[PDB]
Amino acid sequence: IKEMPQPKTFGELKNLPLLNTDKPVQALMKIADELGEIFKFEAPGRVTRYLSSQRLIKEACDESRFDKNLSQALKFVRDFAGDGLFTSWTHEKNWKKAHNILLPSFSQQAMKGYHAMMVDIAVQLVQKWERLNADEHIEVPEDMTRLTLDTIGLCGFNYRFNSFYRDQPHPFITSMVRALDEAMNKLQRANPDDPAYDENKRQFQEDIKVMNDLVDKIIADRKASGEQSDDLLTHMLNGKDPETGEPLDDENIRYQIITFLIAGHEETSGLLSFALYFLVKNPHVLQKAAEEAARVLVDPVPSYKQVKQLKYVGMVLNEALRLWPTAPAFSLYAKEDTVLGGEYPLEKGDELMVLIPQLHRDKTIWGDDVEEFRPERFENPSAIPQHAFKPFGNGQRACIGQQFALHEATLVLGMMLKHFDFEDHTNYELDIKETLTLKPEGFVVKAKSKKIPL
Amino acid sequence: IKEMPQPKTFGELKNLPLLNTDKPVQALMKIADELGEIFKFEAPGRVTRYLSSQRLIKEACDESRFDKNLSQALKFVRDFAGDGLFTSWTHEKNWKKAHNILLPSFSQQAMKGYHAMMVDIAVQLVQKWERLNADEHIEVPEDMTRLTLDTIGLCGFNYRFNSFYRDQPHPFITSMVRALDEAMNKLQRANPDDPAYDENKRQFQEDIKVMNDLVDKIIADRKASGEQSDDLLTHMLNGKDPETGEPLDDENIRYQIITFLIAGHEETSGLLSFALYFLVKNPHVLQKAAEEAARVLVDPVPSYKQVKQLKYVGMVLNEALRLWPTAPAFSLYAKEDTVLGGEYPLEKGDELMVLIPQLHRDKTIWGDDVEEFRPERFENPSAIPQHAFKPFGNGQRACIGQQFALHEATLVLGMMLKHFDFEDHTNYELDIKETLTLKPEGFVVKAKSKKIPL
Ligand code: HEM
Ligand code: HEM
Repeated sequence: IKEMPQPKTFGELKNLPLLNTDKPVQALMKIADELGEIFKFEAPGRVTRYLSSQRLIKEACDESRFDKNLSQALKFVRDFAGDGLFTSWTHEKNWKKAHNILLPSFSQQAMKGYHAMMVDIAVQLVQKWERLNADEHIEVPEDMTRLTLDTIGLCGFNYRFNSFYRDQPHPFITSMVRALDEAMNKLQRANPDDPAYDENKRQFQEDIKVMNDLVDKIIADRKASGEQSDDLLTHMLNGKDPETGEPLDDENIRYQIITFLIAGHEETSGLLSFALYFLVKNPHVLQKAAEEAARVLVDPVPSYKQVKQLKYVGMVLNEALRLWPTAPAFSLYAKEDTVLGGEYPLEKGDELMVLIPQLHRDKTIWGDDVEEFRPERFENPSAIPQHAFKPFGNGQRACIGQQFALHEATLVLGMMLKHFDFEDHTNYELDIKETLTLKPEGFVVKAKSKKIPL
Repeated sequence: IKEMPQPKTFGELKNLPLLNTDKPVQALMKIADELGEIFKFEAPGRVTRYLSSQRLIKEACDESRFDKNLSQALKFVRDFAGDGLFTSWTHEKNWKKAHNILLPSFSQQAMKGYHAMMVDIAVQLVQKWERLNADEHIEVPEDMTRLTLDTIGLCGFNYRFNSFYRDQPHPFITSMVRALDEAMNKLQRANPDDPAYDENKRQFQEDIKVMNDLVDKIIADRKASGEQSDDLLTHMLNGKDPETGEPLDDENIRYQIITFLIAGHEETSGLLSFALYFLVKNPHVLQKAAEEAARVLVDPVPSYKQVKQLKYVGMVLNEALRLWPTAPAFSLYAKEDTVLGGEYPLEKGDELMVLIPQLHRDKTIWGDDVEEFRPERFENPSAIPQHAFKPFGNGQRACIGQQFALHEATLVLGMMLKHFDFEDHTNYELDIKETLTLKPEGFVVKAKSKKIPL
């Protein structure tokens, strides 16, 4: 039985001011590097324990002992994502109901049905880059975010955000980004009741209304027309939970749609942006990936089956997720009093946070070369020990969108590698911006077209 | 679309008399040198196409298109190795079950637990060499086989073959060697049902009985005693497949044990033998390796972490596997009608053989200096083209023992290089003996002790 370390405190604010940064996950990573596999983090009225080792995280991932917790961040996101899958407690009726309805809509098999819509947006991206002038560059996370948001709009509810037709965001996205920003900013405030925050609060309510109005309108429009499409919305309007026999109500559908849009905008674009960063920094890898894309993607546009053959491209994506998991943390609570790791007593209800970037850097698992970008670590997926690699979370509360995200990312990276050579013309210095997700802020490249027609 | 070449035929026996040699792999390598990257090889009732270029092998390694085939050789080995992992089809229930149960036992993590038992045998080898008198030499494949067999016996099922205490093999080994010899010789026989071979069949049955008797007794004895070891047998007796929830039955366990014993006796001893051959033939490389061993192995016996630090020794082992892969071929079948390399049409079920020593000599990958021994080729795995280097096979049917073999070989080669200087006193001319594996027959060296304690 041992006492847990704790980072530096600030009197009555305890550890809370350590989150007063633009880069809180990176701060927590540095604390983990200093304090080790577990540390206590206290704010007024709450305690969290941050886990960094596979030894401890493997136990936390035992679903008979620990369940998903809504972290303070998720509780704030729940003000606009409601009881959608991501911001639901496992024990809420609407979690299991929506899970049972949507799970078939997100299978590997269901991706055959989304593939054409994914290709539509991917073609838009390739065409944009083909149309750049010689003196121009690509704003990577900006174009990746255009792609990933539009893809989930089209596949999700047959709505075109038309992000490649715009400098600034669609108004809906302006409101979503600002709502996510407020949710994340609230985490740092010592007195959130201060009237200095009244304008933030009003703007938050306005942004929620904008989001709800577009989504609610689309749902109502779809029901009135009776049209049947290949999108998640059709599946949600027709679906019945085999357990309750109930369909999702229109309010719940709206929350799911908002949830999917957030995942597309945030984590998926991050993955792509980091994958391109690691490629341009590791030209042997980029050559190997480009060779695969060239030999596999023999047709003007990729088929579903061809995307499945892009093994090395998938390895690149996994190794990007290892170093910079774009959903960097998830929270758990103890279902009963218990002891973690033979050493750390927990009371029922105690909160754990899994710090995924640190798990992915556990030298006990990965070796001493943890900071190196080496996709060949993933050559033989059989080799990865259990609960060592968790970029999509854990168990029944793992990411429902994992197949969608990897299919999209594999397809897009494949097409990018087929159609262009890339140059890190600025020798970009990695600068990671934190929202809900992580992204390489300011990352720019030049593309030289290989002149291969679509 | 092209006709593929074929070597010389013998009327109705087709190509089969080309295998009527005690060095068939070397014969097939010369055929590849003459005919190029693919050739058809026909025997009465079977056709297989031998591939030698990375260009075609990178396609053959696509698991969506090709699966592991039991070559005629593996079909004969299956008479004593059963539906163990090596001689199973991917679609047999027992393949996936055993695979799921045994993967954690063969992980890089599990090697921490075998390390002490590997050290035990490695110290026996070092001590034997320390005890030679001035005018004596080392019989290299003989001693390496003593070591590798004993290591898997001890780590596999807490059984000591005590090979360092014997000139003549343990009776179990006599039988296993003679069963492997029968299996391989049967390949060359045009009329296997000639009574000329009835003595061979009776001996084959007696040898299988000898092998089964020891292994079934060991399993029974372990179950009776109830004892709990750090060995594969313990994990196989207590393990349950996560998928089916079932344990392995005793028959299957016995096949797994027999399989592991074969791999230790054969391929692993070949690797160490060729590694020492290359080192004594390349004294600058030997020196660089010896310097690394001296810098890293600072304790009387190596720790697990010190072995992981022997990076150049690992590269030496990879460069030995490049030139003389001790499992020199594996077989695949086409899961569907398909076209290989845009040129060679295949029907569902058609067989391919990957001729690994020829793949590893592809000058388009390795460059002009392909016959040179240069460990530095392996400094960066990302610089190696996809599917260029396949000594442990491919995909989900790759060698489960790879981490074991490389840990053992790195350990032993490290300790050899720390404790002794080596002399190629006879200017040995490489003569490769073929069984299931390749070994340098008659390879002898003299060792001069550095007089460093254990
Ligand atoms: C690379 C991209 C993605 C990453 C890294 C990622 C990561 C995660 C993680 C870690 C969780 C677990 C959260 C927790 O335990 O609190 C999760 C849940 C979820 N993700 Fe993703 N995600 C990605 C893309 C997506 C996409 C594209 C969608 C939908 C279109 C999606 C929908 C969801 C949903 C609905 C859940 C909640 C599932 C449940 O608990 O029932 N995600 N995601
Ligand atoms: C103690 C050492 C070893 C053990 C216990 C071992 C075990 C095995 C097993 C059980 C398989 C079948 C895996 C499956 O299909 O699920 C296998 C395949 C293989 N092993 Fe090993 N092995 C060892 C050492 C080696 C070495 C040193 C080499 C080569 C230098 C090697 C080369 C291979 C190859 C090429 C295959 C694939 C066979 C094919 O596709 O038909 N093995 N090994």
